Amino acid sequence: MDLPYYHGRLTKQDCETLLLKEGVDGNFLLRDSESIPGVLCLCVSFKNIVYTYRIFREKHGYYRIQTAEGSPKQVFPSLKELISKFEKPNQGMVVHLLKPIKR
Repeated sequence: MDLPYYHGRLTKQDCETLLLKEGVDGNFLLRDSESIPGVLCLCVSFKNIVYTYRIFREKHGYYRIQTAEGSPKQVFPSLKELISKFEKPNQGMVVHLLKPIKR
C-alpha cells in the first residue's frame, strides 16, 4: 500500500523479530492477516511481547478495531486516523503506538 509501516504479507515470525529486536515499547507495524483475506493486523511491542489486533473493513471503506472486551468496536474513516488515535496514551490498547517500523 501507501503507509510506510505497512508490510503486506509479513509472517508472524518476521513481524515479531522486527518489532521486538530494539527492546523498546511501542514499536508498531501493519501487516496482512495470515489467514483472513482483506483483514489487517496492527502489531505492537510491550514489555518484550507482541500484541496483535485485527482491523476489519466493514467494508464501506472504513476500518474497525476492538481493543478489549467491553470496549466498543471502533470505526475509523482511514487507517491514519486509527493510528493517530492509538498514538495517544491510555486509549484502551495494551500500549500506545510510538515508533512505526517502516517497510
